[PDB]
Amino acid sequence: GGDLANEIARCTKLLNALNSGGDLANEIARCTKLLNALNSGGDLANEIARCTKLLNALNS
Repeated sequence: GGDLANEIARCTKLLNALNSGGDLANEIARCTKLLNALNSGGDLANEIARCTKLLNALNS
């Protein structure tokens, strides 16, 4: 339930903590891509659309 910038930061931290066993490889890559979308030439709106479901699941 925080603002979106603080929620993306939290969500990144929770994925890395939960990936101790390598079980979130694809979710970490989607997260890293979105975090780097202003440098990568990516479509920031389309990546945030596809990642929304994960942010929603972990939103505080």
